[PDB]
Amino acid sequence: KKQVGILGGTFNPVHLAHLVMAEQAGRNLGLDRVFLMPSYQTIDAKHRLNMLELAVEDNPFLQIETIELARGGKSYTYDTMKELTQNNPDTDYYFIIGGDMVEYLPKWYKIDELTSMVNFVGIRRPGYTTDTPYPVIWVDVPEIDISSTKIRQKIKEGCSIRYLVPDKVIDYIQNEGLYEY
Amino acid sequence: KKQVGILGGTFNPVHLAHLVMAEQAGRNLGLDRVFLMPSYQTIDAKHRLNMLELAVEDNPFLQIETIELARGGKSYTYDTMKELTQNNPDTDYYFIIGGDMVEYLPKWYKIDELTSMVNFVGIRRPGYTTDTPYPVIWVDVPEIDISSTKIRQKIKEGCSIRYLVPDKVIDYIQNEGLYEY
Ligand SMILES: Nc1ncnc2[nH]cnc12
Ligand SMILES: Nc1ncnc2[nH]cnc12
Ligand SMILES: [Mg+2]
Ligand SMILES: [Mg+2]
Repeated sequence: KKQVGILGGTFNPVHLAHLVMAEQAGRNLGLDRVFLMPSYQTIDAKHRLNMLELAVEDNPFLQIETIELARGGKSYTYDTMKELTQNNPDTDYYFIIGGDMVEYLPKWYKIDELTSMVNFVGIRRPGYTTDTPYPVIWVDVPEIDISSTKIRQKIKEGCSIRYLVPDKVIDYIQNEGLYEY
Repeated sequence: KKQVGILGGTFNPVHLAHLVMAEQAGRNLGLDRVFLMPSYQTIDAKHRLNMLELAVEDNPFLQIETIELARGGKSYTYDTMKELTQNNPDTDYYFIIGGDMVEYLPKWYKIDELTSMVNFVGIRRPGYTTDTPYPVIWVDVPEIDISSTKIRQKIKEGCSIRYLVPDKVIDYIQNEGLYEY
């Protein structure tokens, strides 16, 4: 009986806050490992995946779940977790979301069933409340106020992203000429 | 005429927020480089300095200013900047502080003279105001809610510090058996 975390996102590009959130939530709960799960869709997914793999490269605790990139199309989270739980029927999944996202959990397709499928884990964040419907358990993570949009904006404006983004990922962005449009 | 940033702290231990604050403040202002300036004083300074040098190792933009470790004793910031400006009379110093510290600027010894010596740079932070006496100019930095005390507490409790602290610094802490008391 495995316990596995999932951190979803576009990861466009992956950055330090993704790594801290995944490692801290998983390690604090004592999960076996945490997967960063890129969503489908504008740069090609191969790039997002290469950067993701570079970012988690040296750390067996963090891995990449690619099922959403392969299946494409609709991708409601319920459908994804339904495939993952059928593939891994003895795995307890811990679906990690930022405290800010916990509010929109009603907008989630078949959130009813989804909460019976997986364990939602909220990341306590300043400003947003620790209250919600649905069974969410919470974990404390140092606030890291970085977002992929912020990074892309900094790249577009020609500002530094060092330490906000892993060195191997910065090198890839520059080698492939990403985000400078 | 050089423009040089200074980021003071105990750095006990150095961590990701120190590196982001220093790099972002310096790069956003277009400074020539930024020095992390460890204060005097309980682990020996050699350790704090070794970790600092490991942390900035691969980045010519960030350096370590050791004058406070060498002079010891009182160490009012005014005295330190007085020595540094006499040593480097054509350098304009930019003294970087967190937005939270800008409030206590009156508690600073000879803050009057100190503001004529250097340029204070405040780091805009959530919660704390962008108002103050004294001539402070401000720079935006992604909020990174890490502190040396937090890290030490995590080490003492046996929690993960990966990504919160550079890999070379984690290795040193573990190699020297620091902070696990
Ligand atoms: N929801 C998200 N997906 C991918 N990257 C992010 N960075 C910040 N938020 C993100
Ligand atoms: N004032 C400070 N000095 C050294 N390390 C810190 N980490 C957070 N705040 C610090
Ligand atoms: Mg299984
Ligand atoms: Mg000079």
